[PDB]
Amino acid sequence: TGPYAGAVEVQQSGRYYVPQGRTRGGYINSNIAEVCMDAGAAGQVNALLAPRRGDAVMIYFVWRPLRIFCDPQGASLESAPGTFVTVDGVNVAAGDVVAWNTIAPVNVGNPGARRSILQFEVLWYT
Amino acid sequence: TGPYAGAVEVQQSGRYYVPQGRTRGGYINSNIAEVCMDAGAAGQVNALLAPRRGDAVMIYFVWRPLRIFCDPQGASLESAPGTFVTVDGVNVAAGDVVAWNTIAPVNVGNPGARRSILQFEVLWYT
Amino acid sequence: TGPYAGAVEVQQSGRYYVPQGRTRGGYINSNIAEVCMDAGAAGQVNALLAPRRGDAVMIYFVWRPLRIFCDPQGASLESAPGTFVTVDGVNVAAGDVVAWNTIAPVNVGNPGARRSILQFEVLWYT
Repeated sequence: TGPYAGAVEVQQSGRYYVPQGRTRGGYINSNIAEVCMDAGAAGQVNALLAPRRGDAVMIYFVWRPLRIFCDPQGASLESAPGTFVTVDGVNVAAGDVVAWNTIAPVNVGNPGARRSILQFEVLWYT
Repeated sequence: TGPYAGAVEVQQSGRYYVPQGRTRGGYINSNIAEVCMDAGAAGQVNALLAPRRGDAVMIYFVWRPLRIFCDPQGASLESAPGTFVTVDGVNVAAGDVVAWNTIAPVNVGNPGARRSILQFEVLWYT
Repeated sequence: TGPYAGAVEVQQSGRYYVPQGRTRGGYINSNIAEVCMDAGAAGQVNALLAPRRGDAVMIYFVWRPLRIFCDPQGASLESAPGTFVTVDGVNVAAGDVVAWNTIAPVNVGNPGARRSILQFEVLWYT
């Protein structure tokens, strides 16, 4: 089991999908979620990464941008540079394992000039 | 391990591919298999999730429709409302965990009016 | 954990990307790496499959070509037949688990007439 096993729908990985607004997240499978982000966008992603309340007290995860992904038409696109993720105000790097308490704010930012998709993969949990 | 380690070919997740018939399933990796379905299609999927006789014992898996995926030319598509899976004549809701004894029939249906892709993720087994 | 957690970027699975050269590798998630190959290409893949020096020292993996993937504009493509991988000079079939030490040469080949994408999935490592 992974924290997102009970999601009732998943989506294809790497396909940009943000129908209204500037950010949108969805699940890929039990352990991976992705947030599609327009240019110059920022948002909080707690509701998305958090396992259902009462289920966990701590989640371990890593994040990273997708070097290549696609637009709604099937065309290749590359993530903007300068994407960041802060956990409890601390800026966390892509590739580093971060211990999240389930409570603290996880902010995601895409200051860059093109669209980007960020992936969060939950590692071990409990 | 995972039950489908050993499949000899996998495919890109979320890409609609039904060359012959009204349904087709394939593997995505060791714990995940997807099944593409045309509008108003039904299919039995035991042989796909039935790993190989003797190794298998009992399988616990979840299934969920893909909210967005693509057609063979790369355009975004959304799964039709109304998909269902019955495991041994019992209706299983997306996201509910199901114990499968490996022998009962797993039916899959897409009574709706557009294509859909269903994902089956295997959580544990032995 | 998994060996490719630590990779600082990932890419969409099954989307052909080889901007300069005959083959290119990238990571999909913590246990999976994909290598795109132009028609009639070969290359050595150690640098991609190797967990960083000192961490791991024995990797078990399986590899398999993708039956269907896409080109950069999103159209469906099928992997050419005849793909092969050799680990320390031995031929390893798709679907077979191979034990690797991180040192021995891993050759990859696409003798066929068209593009292909091979998948390497790491199963355990101690």
